[PDB]
Amino acid sequence: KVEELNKATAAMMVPFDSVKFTGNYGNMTEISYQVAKRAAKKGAKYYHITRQWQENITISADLYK
Amino acid sequence: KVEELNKATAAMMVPFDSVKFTGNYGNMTEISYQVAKRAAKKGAKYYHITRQWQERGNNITISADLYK
Ligand SMILES: [Cl-]
Repeated sequence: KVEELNKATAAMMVPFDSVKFTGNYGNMTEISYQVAKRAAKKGAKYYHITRQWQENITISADLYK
Repeated sequence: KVEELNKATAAMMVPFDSVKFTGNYGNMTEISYQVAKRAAKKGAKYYHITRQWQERGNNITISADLYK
């Protein structure tokens, strides 16, 4: 129920917070799950991932009501 | 159809090729679709993402190993 917006949708909206974290994830479904979990913890209904870095991976996503 | 593998599954398999490209991210669903399409064009049944860089929140550079 906590879903990722595409950039065109997110661009029209105002985020209330963001999440930023690092970890070792099996695939893109797992990355999305990890973001969604942190998003849901913060009361977001949606998110949009804004950064993905190599180093494990580091991910940053904006959160939306 | 073409399926994404997780790390442990891919680790036991041997890829035959990879895809590497840069394009519009959109969201994970949309980028996964782009990877799957390129995998399908090369004859793969599975892929595993090996690298990803999204550093300025527009484009993403990705690579993926391909498997039969
Ligand atoms: Cl795994």
